[PDB]
Amino acid sequence: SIDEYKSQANESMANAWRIITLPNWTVEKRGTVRGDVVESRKVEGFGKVYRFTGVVNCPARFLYEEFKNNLTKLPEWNPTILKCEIIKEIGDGVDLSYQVTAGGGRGIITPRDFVILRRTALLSREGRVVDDNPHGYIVSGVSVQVPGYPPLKEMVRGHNKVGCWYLQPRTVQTPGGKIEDQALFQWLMCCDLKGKIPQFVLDVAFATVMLDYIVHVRKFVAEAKARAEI
Repeated sequence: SIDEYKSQANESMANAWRIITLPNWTVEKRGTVRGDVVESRKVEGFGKVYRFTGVVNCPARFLYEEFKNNLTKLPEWNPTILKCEIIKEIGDGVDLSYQVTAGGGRGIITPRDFVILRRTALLSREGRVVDDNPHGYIVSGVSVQVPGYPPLKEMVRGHNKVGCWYLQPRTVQTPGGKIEDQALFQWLMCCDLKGKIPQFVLDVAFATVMLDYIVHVRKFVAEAKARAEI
């Protein structure tokens, strides 16, 4: 039934918004760009969740549209994304997707495929879905079993317990006096790694996988600004 999936995605978006806005994180790794940090925390009945925080020089809305509507275009500008299909679109910004990723953590996170149920909504500062003027833009994700899209014997089927892109609009003033649209880019990740790989190893790998990803996001943004798309 469709509604079993609609409920799973709304529940997943709320879990993600609530988690990503929780206080008191543990800094795992810092990034090259001032402000970039991958933090972590223990979350009841999830485990050790991870969060990248960083500032992106583009309207939050624009990044939101790219994730929502151009998911299949991700492999073109992000080499860590091998494949991106939209399996089904099921209403209220909800959809199923099949994603294939490449290796990370210099050999720890092997190439994995994913069956993702997403929720796409504009959230208020209270976490209610609004139609305009939002505190942030959410693109949630959670792994689901979809018949016809089973695990391949030749690839690890990864499991996203909870995740999201949480993008907050930020109009800043530049050194040259100009007023411009920017975005607070937050990324939640709770990927269960099958087997018993000791936690200190995973902390380095997940943090690396995240900091590596943001290099391409900024390349996508810089190019989009040059083609005056933003």
